[PDB]
Amino acid sequence: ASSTNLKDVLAALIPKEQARIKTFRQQHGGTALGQITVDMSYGGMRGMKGLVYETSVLDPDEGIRFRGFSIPECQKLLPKGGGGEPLPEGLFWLLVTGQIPTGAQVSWLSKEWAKRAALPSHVVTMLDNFPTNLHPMSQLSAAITALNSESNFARAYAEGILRTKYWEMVYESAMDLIAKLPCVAAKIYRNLYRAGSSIGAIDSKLDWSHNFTNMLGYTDAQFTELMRLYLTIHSDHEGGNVSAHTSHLVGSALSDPYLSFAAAMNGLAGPLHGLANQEVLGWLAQLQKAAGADASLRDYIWNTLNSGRVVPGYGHAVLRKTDPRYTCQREFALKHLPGDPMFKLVAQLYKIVPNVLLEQGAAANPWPNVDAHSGVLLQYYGMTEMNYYTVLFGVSRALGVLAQLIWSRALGFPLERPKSMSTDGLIAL
Repeated sequence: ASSTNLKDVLAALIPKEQARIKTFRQQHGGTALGQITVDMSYGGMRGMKGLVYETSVLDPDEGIRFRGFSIPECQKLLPKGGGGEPLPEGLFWLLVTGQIPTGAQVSWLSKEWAKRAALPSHVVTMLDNFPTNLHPMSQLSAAITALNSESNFARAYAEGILRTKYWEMVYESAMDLIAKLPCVAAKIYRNLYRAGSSIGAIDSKLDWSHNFTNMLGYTDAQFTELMRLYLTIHSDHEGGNVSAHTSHLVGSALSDPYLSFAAAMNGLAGPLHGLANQEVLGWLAQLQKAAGADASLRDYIWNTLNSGRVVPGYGHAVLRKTDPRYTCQREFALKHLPGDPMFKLVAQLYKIVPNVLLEQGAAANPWPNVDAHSGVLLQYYGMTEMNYYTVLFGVSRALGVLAQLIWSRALGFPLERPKSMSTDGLIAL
């Protein structure tokens, strides 16, 4: 047939990457990066360099970057569904490499996951008897913890593999995870909202995104495409966010990938971490019954900002133009769902909001994010089961919390371990 080695590649790159970091820490190593304040301790390590996360960096001028590769350059580059919208595969490839997977490097992986894609009967069991009253983000988290039984790394932990051999199996757990994530999550849904029917089979002929949607039991061809672009973009976004930080912290403790990703979700399961996409959509909804004007919404938002309220969705700390990940989904409705009452709307906010904000001193990056653009698309296709949107966002962040997990292991990074505080101490300190 055809293919590239992935693991094979990975294996080659490393000593390259492990040498650059050793020269580096070897010279400039103890060079003075920053200061800690008694305020930043109390602020959640707020603006406190402490990462070394390597897959993505926020650029105040371009948005997020999957190397130097920004939202837009991936789009036209990462290899297409064979559609318009990119494959989370090539994306996951990119992230692990620093490279743009070619045709057969991407398909390489689809066949790869196709395969890897097997769920124990004990996780099937357990998913099945979960009471509906248990949130999806809760059942997910439990499955993955239960799937941890299957971990090649735990097992080679037991058996005594060696340091340097750490990645070559945190990788193996790594691919399987991603492979059987859409089964766990397809299963959740179906069980929840599709009157617990079957999730179906797995077609090796299909690429990740599609078997998800087809396990998800949606058939709209446009549907899958959104699947493909939604998994790519929600993917990664620095190593300081709840989800990533948490895969990282638990993972540091040499905890198999599975274990660090079901904690990573207890983290995403958070309110100040999991529900944004949702918040907005609800506010829009309210907008919804509260076709109309530039004039009336400019008036309502006006009132909103003035009545001490805020618009769920716009205004980023650093960002310094449109989160392109918003643009990405907007570049889509038009393609797609162009005269959609609720999209329309969304798109109005776009016209109105930035100005009002700027004009009503609550600026310097008044442009919307992603969380403003998705929910309106999910629902359009049928995806109205909102509690569930958090799983989709966990099925996507997957690709970028694993694809570095394998590198923290690979570079051989130590136990996260920040000496802790105490208010009586600092008072003397």
